[PDB]
Amino acid sequence: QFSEQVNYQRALEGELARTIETLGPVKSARVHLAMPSPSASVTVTLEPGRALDEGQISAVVHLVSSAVAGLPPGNVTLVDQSGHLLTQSNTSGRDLNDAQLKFANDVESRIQRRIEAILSPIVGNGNVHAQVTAQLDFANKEQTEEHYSPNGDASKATLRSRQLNISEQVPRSTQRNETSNYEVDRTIRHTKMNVGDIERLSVAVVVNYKLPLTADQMKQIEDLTREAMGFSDKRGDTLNVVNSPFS
Amino acid sequence: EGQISAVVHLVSSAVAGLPPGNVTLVDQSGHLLTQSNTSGRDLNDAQLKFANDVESRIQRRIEAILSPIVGNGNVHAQVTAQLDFANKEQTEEHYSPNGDASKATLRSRQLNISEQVPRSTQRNETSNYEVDRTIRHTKMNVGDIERLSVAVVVNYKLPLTADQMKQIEDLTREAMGFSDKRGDTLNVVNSPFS
Amino acid sequence: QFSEQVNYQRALEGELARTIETLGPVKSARVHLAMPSPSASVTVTLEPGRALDEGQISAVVHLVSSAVAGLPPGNVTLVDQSGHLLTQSNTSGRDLNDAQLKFANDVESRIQRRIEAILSPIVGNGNVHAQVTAQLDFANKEQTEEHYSPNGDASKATLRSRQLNISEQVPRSTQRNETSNYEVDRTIRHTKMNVGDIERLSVAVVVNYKLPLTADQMKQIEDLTREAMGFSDKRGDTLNVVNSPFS
Amino acid sequence: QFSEQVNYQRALEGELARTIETLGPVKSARVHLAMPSPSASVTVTLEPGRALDEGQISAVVHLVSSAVAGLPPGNVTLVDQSGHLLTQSNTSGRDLNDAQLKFANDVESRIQRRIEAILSPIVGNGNVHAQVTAQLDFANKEQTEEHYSPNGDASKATLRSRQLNISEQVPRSTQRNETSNYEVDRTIRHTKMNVGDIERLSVAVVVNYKLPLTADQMKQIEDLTREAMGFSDKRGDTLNVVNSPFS
Repeated sequence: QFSEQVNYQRALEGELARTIETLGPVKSARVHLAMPSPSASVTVTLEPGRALDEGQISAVVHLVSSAVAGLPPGNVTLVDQSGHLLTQSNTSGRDLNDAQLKFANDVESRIQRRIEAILSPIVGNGNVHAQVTAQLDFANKEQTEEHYSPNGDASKATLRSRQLNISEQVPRSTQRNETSNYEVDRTIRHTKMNVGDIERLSVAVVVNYKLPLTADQMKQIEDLTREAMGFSDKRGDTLNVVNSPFS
Repeated sequence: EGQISAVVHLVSSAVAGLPPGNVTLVDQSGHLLTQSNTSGRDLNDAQLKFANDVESRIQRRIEAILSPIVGNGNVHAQVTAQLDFANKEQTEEHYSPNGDASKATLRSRQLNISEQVPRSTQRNETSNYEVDRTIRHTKMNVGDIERLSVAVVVNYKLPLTADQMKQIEDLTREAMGFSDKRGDTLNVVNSPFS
Repeated sequence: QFSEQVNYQRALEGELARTIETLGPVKSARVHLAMPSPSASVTVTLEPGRALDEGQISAVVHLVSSAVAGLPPGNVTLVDQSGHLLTQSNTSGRDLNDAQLKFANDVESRIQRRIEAILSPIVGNGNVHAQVTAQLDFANKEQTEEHYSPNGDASKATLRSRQLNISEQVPRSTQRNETSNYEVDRTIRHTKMNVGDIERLSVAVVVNYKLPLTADQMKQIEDLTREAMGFSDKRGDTLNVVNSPFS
Repeated sequence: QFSEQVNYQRALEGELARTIETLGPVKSARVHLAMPSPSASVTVTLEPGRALDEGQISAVVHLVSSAVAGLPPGNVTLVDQSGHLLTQSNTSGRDLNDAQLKFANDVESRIQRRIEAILSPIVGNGNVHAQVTAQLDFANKEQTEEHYSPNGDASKATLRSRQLNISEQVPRSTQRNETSNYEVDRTIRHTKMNVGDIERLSVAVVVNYKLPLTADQMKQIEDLTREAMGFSDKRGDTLNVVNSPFS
């Protein structure tokens, strides 16, 4: 039973390793598995002078994680042929806290390309530079509202039961007992907020001279950038465009 | 799609140690053609590819309805979509009011009425009701458009007439899916290109 | 028992790999399966200078997911011959998130072909362009009404029981006890709404000159496009047709 | 016992593949089975220059689903020799949202052929074009009414029991107790609505000139198309026919 699994695993590691070796810029691979919690460790030797991209690491990460039962993608350790632990998923002090910096760079880069793509037709191919700083909200945030409609008015209340006793002796000894049971309107919203939204944007744009651009043209440049940000005074976004001769 | 990877490998290999995933190919009118993805969670940034897809479709739509009017390359549009990626369930539960006796539905009714005539009257009245009840349960869509901001530049020919700029604004407003409920914003400017 | 399953699976992987190799732009395949959740990892080697499209991957994804017992199509990882992890359901996230974009594109494309097919007889084969933006409702939505008919009128109430005691002493000490049990009319509607309906349409149509078309002819063009939309003021659909000379 | 079933299934797949190969425009098949839910994945290689139609897929779909115990036709994945996932029920991602577009296209196409077949005798073989937009109701919808006939009149009530005590002392101390138990008429309708009905139709028809057609002839053309739609003011159908010279 034990010697069965060892030979089984020893042939599967060789099988899978030979298939990943035949993958272009990989001169040799060397996958080790931990089958008994599990895990795996691949040691690819890339072809001289190439490098697997970031989403090209997930190719191999999923090629081993899925060809093995129960092996998640977070335990696979990718190593170059000269150290270089390429999957920061391994080095775990935080390992997640700085995926936020790559994510924030992606958000800022898209807003930056958008501003530089809408102003390059007006002012020139290289006469504008923009830098965007995005403050992002990475807090996990759940919310449960539970609203009830008021039934204080009798012309919009909904009765389930009503016991109304009214006595009157005439020295006028009156009496009025009144039990009322209500059915109430109830809304229940449950929101699980998005991790990674934009709290605030600050954008700085410099446009070159041609001569100072006219104040009309500077006003319309500001309006286009304001529309290419997704500018919102609710978020408290800030925009500053200056006109200055380049070097 | 396969003709960008031609160039992607044509630049990644002619340079020592330069992988193909850091190379950014851009046309002469925006169009980040390289589909890129990042790591760490792999969830938080599938949203950036999704938001880019939404904005790209609205952008092609505006550039396909205005390119017949102003010219093949005399218009550029950039779209920024704020999207709602919150998971959101909702359960309403409405009841119709039965305060009027001419629209209430009784299940039971016990009405005792005594009267001694020194006029000692009495009126006990138990009432049980059947109530109308609507129960809506909505599970909202993750990935809708909260708001759109669109900027369009159109080239000169000469300044286009204010009439022609007004109709360009109306067509782009219809190609956005413009809605004042969402608080969409549109700005079209006419400016000579370079 | 152990060696049975390994040899069975090792031969089953070869069988399946050879069937996918015979698929056109596939010079060689290499499917690995994991079954003791299951999963599988294919590493296809496409013919030199070709690329399987995205929906042509689902062909193979279902061709492998179904030929193996209990393996859903979301666990199969397809990789090209140069990294390129083509299956992007790797996430725990948003692959269904953009099947909605393909769906919205299909809705808009049909309305667009319909407008360009009803106006091309009038204005010309290429003298009209239409773009359609469909806002679609992808919320899952159930509803349960429960209506009751009012029985406040005695001439339309339905009694099950009725105990009517009437005493009268004549100094006129009267009394009238009255218990009433009712049978009530009850409608119960249960609706499970459609995911993918059209909330709103905005259509922009440009028609070429010939010369400005007459205002009569433009009015009737507006009516035909309005009928090819499925225009409804309840949805708040918007239509704008402009006449402008092309380039 | 295990190796028995594997050899059985491995030989049965060859049996089934050879019988479907003998089916005209099919040069070779390759059925794989999975049974320990089941499912199957066939990869037919059609004869050079042919293509199995849509209802010609159900031929093979049922030829494999039934020759294997417990495999419904929705789990069989048919793939050509060049991708082409021919079965659409085996798709990844909601599997459904766009079978509604094909259905709506089928409904609209039939009404369109019907209008162009009733007007082609009058105006000419190609002097009329019609486009139909059908809004369809794809909501699942159940309903349960439960009606009762009113028994407030004593000349149409049905008594089960009746206890009527009448006392009278004569100073006239009368008394009248009356318990009544009723049998009530009861209708219970349970409707499960149709998924795919037509909520509303909008039809646009253009008819060519000959010269403007007479207003008499245009009125009768409008009436025939109104009868070829299945026009209904309850649905809020809309029809617009215009007469305009073609190009």
